[PDB]
Amino acid sequence: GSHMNLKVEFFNAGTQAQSNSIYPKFRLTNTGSNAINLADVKLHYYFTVDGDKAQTFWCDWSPVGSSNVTGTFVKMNPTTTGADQYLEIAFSSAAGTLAANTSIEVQGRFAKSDWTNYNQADDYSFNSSATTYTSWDKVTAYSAEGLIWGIEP
Ligand SMILES: [Ca+2]
Ligand code: NI
Repeated sequence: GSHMNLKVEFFNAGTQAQSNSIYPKFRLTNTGSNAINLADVKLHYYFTVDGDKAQTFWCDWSPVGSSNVTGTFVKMNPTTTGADQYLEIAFSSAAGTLAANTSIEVQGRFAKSDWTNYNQADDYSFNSSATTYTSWDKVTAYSAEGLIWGIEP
């Protein structure tokens, strides 16, 4: 109809296989005519942790205000190919609405508490090739209604 009209594009800002950080960059576009409430929107980035440690997500930039964008880490259960964990990005109510036919970027990083390495190469959501925003079905997005973009592992 016209309520989950959220286009999701993605790329990795850093593509080193052995990397102490992962650098997800999303661009979300409201392709409908009705405004989208960002507070109900979640994003997932799926990966293998390569040595589990407490992790932190920082949103460095988003037009909606980086402090309104936060991340938590959840274990996949059961684990599967390319995915034993996911980052889940959420928006606060202060993030506001995304207008019809407008887009916002969500640029962030995450790392382990001890700054030890990931191997990005085997990560479900990792795009080793893209150097700018691409239509990527290996990250997912959600509204209040559930999945609205992508293929869960
Ligand atoms: Ca990995
Ligand atoms: Ni709809």
